[PDB]
Amino acid sequence: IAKVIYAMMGNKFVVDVDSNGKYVWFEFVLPGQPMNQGEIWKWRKEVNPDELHIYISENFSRVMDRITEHIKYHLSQPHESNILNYYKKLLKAFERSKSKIFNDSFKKGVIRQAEFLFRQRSFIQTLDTNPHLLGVGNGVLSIETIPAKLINHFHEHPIHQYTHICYVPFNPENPWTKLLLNALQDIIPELDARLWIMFYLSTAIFRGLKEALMLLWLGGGCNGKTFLMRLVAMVLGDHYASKLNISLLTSCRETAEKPNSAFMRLKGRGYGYFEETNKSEVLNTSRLKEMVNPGDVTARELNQKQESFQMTATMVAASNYNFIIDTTDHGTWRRLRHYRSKVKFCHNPDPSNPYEKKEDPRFIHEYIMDPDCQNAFFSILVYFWEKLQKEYNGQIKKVFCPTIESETEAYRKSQDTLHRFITERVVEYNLSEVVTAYAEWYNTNINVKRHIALELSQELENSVLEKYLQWSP
Amino acid sequence: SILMLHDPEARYLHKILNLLPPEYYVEYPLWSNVVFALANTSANYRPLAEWFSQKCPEKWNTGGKEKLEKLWNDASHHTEKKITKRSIMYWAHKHAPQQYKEIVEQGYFSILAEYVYSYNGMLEHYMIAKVIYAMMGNKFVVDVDSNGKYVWFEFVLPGQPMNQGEIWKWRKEVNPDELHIYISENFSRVMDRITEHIKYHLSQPHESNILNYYKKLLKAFERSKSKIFNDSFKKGVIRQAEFLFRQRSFIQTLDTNPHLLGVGNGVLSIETIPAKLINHFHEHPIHQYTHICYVPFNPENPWTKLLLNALQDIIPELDARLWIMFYLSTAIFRGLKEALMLLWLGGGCNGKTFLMRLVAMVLGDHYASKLNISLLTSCRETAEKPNSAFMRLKGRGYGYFEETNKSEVLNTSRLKEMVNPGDVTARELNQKQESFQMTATMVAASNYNFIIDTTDHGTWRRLRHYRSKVKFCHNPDPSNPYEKKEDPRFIHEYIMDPDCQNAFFSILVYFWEKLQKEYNGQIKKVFCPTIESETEAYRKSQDTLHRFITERVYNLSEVVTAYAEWYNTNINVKRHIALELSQELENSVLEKYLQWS
Amino acid sequence: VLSIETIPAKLINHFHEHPIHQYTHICYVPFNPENPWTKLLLNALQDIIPELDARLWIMFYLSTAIFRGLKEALMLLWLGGGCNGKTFLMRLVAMVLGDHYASKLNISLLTSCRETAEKPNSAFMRLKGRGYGYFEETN
DNA sequence: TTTTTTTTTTTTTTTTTTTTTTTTTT
DNA sequence: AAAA
Ligand SMILES: Nc1ncnc2c1ncn2[C@@H]1O[C@H](COP(=O)(O)OP(=O)(O)NP(=O)(O)O)[C@@H](O)[C@H]1O
Ligand SMILES: Nc1ncnc2c1ncn2[C@@H]1O[C@H](COP(=O)(O)OP(=O)(O)NP(=O)(O)O)[C@@H](O)[C@H]1O
Ligand SMILES: Nc1ncnc2c1ncn2[C@@H]1O[C@H](COP(=O)(O)OP(=O)(O)NP(=O)(O)O)[C@@H](O)[C@H]1O
Ligand SMILES: [Mg+2]
Ligand SMILES: [Mg+2]
Ligand SMILES: [Mg+2]
Repeated sequence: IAKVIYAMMGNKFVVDVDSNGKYVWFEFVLPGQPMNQGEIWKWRKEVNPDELHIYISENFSRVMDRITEHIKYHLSQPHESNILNYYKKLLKAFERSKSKIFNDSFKKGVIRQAEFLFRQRSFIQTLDTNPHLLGVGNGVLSIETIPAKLINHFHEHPIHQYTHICYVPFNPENPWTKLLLNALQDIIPELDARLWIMFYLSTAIFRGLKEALMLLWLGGGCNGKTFLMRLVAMVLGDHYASKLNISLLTSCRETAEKPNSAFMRLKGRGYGYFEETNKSEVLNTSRLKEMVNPGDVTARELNQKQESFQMTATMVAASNYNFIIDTTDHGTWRRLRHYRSKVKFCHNPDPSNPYEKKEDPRFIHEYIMDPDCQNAFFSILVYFWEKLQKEYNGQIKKVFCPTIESETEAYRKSQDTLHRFITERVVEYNLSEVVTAYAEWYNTNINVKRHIALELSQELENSVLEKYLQWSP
Repeated sequence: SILMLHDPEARYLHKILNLLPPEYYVEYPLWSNVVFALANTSANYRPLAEWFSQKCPEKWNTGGKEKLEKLWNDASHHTEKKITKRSIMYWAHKHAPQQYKEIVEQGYFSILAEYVYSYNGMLEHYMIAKVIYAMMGNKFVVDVDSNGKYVWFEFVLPGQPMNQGEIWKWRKEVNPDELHIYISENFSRVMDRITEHIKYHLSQPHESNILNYYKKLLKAFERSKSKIFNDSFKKGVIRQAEFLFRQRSFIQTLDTNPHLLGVGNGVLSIETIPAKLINHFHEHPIHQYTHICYVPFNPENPWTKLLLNALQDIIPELDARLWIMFYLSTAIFRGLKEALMLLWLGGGCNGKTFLMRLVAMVLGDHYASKLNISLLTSCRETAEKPNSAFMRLKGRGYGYFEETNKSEVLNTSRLKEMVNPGDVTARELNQKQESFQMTATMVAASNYNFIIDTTDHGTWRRLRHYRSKVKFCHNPDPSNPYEKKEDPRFIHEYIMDPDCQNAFFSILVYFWEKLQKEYNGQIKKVFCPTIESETEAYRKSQDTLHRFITERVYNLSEVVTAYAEWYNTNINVKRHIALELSQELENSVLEKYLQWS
Repeated sequence: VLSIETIPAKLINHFHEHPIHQYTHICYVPFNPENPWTKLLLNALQDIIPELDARLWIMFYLSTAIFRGLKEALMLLWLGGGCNGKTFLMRLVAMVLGDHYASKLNISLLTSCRETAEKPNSAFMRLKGRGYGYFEETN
């Protein structure tokens, strides 16, 4: 009967072995059956195939009764004597065996036996591999072509991980879409900066390898940073987006034999964001290099073995203060595009000051939990992704947003210690006394730690201390 | 009208349905509800819902002629509101008390009859499960927890052995003991009915060689009857019935909407003014609760008068008491709130502990709890360790800090995340890391002033400072209106008394309703000049830069260095740093004489 | 089971219905001054603390230990030279109350300042349900 | 300093079931 | 008395 039930429901169930070595059950969800919200047309994990138990205890009885009536018809026909005794014994044995189908231990044994028949090798590792398929609230969405195609019928793609947001085509006539666009315009005054920020945010849906980049942008109170960041992170969903701990970025090495359990928060996550900060946390200029590089990183989670996965996420950090970078190598400064907010909200806006507006607390307290606004925002995101795809090729380091590069260059000029001393207390012989003066000045001001690189006789001297400067001993 | 013939269970639904009074077909608001229920139960048999709509209930002349289009668009009903057939059964039980049981005993006897007839006397671990689910399908529910093991929830009814204040609420059971008793107590009479039916059919002489059949059948059923009381058989039946009772999407919907409170005599709803107590069935899923009964706020109660006078004796101001009560009243709400936090200090024995402890105990353990001050006074711990005493904030509504020390600096990094309408992530002991929606009203108690080293608008947007005025002494002196005599009965008793807790809960819900009707809902709308005047005075202090400028004062490089002597010799010593003063003083009053060169 | 609901305190040496599980191994008898042990203890108590008013409060303070409900915000500390009997009296109280109701607490809880939020500690967990505690500091 | 212990690591499974089962029909 |  395990063989028969596999022949009956072979196209709806599949079994594979997980990492720990325990068989698990997956079933295809179809319309017209009880289910969790927004998990239609997708594979669903099943600890015990209770649907299979119900099927074997309900529908199999029809086939069993059909066999009973077939035996009855064969017995009723005129026949010999020995044949009739054989058929009577057959019917007796068959009914005694039929009585067993409703037993519990027998059903468990049948499930155990059918675990082998339903098994399909290379299924767990093939789940959610291609980053062009997204599980949405009403099916699965494909961004393989332009425009994106929504699949709401039967398919065979192994999709298990989804979000609870339905998808509709981008329509600017929707009241929610117009309200959201107006609020977005009010948040970011400059056109080029707004376009660049939307282009950067729109890549969060794509879960493949991306260009090594990161956005830092700060401001005062009531700037809308948390509103937009939380809106993105929540419209993507828990599975695809998550919040990250600032200590995971600002701290030092974690000991090699200690499991992290927080680094895995981005394992397969397409988007992550940092919320808070103190006065001045020195940026680690490491433990971020791998999380930004389109490469592979390794770590160990709770009570598991050492494992490695590929870095695929979009990162953005919000702050009320500037970070401390204390490095000048081209590797770190290739990334870290920097922005500064200009709009400011206070309950009593000052006239004749365009950089000042009134709050609408209904943006935070409500308008976020409402599904329709989230659907409109998802439409905005997918439209922006397809726009970035149709032009500019696919690379994001091609859009002309001179404000962002100018601000990044200005931030680079600050926080850089190479010219600060040469401008304030240039002395004018291997600059040993000069480097000691550098260190004593920066201490308790720019760099509280004594300089240990002897790098002032290197690309540092090639920066501003050249020409007249001499280094012969 | 032929789809009802596809299955008798829909015919039993119709038998329940015709018991419904015809008055339902009129006054539409409580007519569309049954349509909602029948639609959300399953869309396959929706034509039965249309059949009921056109069934000619009451009269066709009430505007329902040739069916109404309010039904056609109701076929979508793509919302989240949930009403099930349990409400229909409860309504059918409301009318005709002597008809529901006698009409469901058909079905009860039926299903068992077909099962015992098709498979002779043999009974296994699914037929019993199906019949049991047919009997009590409303009192129990099963869903999978996070760890992947099935759990059992039982609805609680009046007149039942139960814990205090668990009425009309779901309870968590490791094993359905009530069901283990029901399967062996009330099923027995059903089996006895089956046996007496068999005996009655045996008594009537039908024909030869078939009364023999009603001897093998009787012997088999007699053998199978005793299997109910067997322990292993009951365990198998429970295991198999776990699937029938399963209800998908139930764990994540438990205690979600912040407008429902579980109280000692039901569930409290604050969706509509005035708040309505629920004491009849209902369908909303509530598991957590408080052991405090709820009564409407009546000032004539002696305890209410005493408590109001005690409140009057603690906060001399009138605007200040209103603001404090309004802020505290948000503790009942468990949704997104304004990013605000109140911290207030004063002399010893001022009753702040009394008020905070009273609020915490009135709300209960599930909704409110105390929090350690180390979350404020210490730096953030590294990401590898699993943090407890922080996820204690998960799902709560109110938390208070009472411990205090000498002059200490607030870590204004937890403050920006632990007072915020956003999302926070953490991880508890022996568990993975997850993020939980954050809702909590917080207040801080101390007798020594905190230290705030920042000046940005991000932190000062929140925070509100107050100073206690009255003072209790063992031997109060004459005059001194800010001095009064203690009543140790306020702490050592008057707070374990349930009636006082009920009165305080009534006061709190009344203040919530008052804040709801006027001032809209926002707390940054009530005008209490004293609180922000005191907050601004506090912000005038703790701002070392402006005080230094006023008290004592070429090149901008001479700044910071000149401030260092004041920073060390005065206003603490500490260690001197820069790269923040060069920006703050730049964006400050020191500009006219500032030497940019 | 000893009940102090109403004066005089009653001893329930027969069947009852209260849910009592924890206990001490000390039998209870009415206070009789004529018992030789009682006389010896009273004489030693009078020897240890001479002043009558000071002695009275001390005994009352000790009496409060039996109770396990909310008490007053009072803490007693008394100093002196060596060989004064403070350890004798405090240990006697701790032993007569028993382990379930009395315990000795480390002074490190008062000498140190505080452990951070994520430090699982003994953290006066001995105070969970215990009605008495003593330190005996020596530095 | 402080350093690492704690957290983890196991440790929580077995007791039914099964078996048999005498009887009961053959 | 042997098989279920
Ligand atoms: N476009 C907008 N128009 C009006 N009000 C807005 C707009 N965007 C946001 N708000 C409101 O402004 C307030 C500030 O929200 P929030 O994002 O928390 O401030 P923030 O500065 O980004 N976070 P923080 O920097 O930590 O203070 C909220 O009440 C929002 O509802
Ligand atoms: N309205 C009141 N009238 C009279 N006595 C009161 C009143 N409110 C409180 N008390 C008493 O005053 C004392 C102060 O108790 P408490 O709540 O601990 O104040 P407190 O300031 O929080 N304690 P502390 O942390 O040391 O300042 C208690 O004995 C209360 O019973
Ligand atoms: N009432 C008493 N009459 C006579 N001798 C007594 C009495 N009480 C105690 N002693 C004796 O005096 C000794 C000193 O008591 P003890 O408790 O050791 O002092 P202590 O201060 O608590 N311990 P230490 O701090 O090391 O001196 C006891 O060991 C007894 O032998
Ligand atoms: Mg924000
Ligand atoms: Mg107090
Ligand atoms: Mg001693």
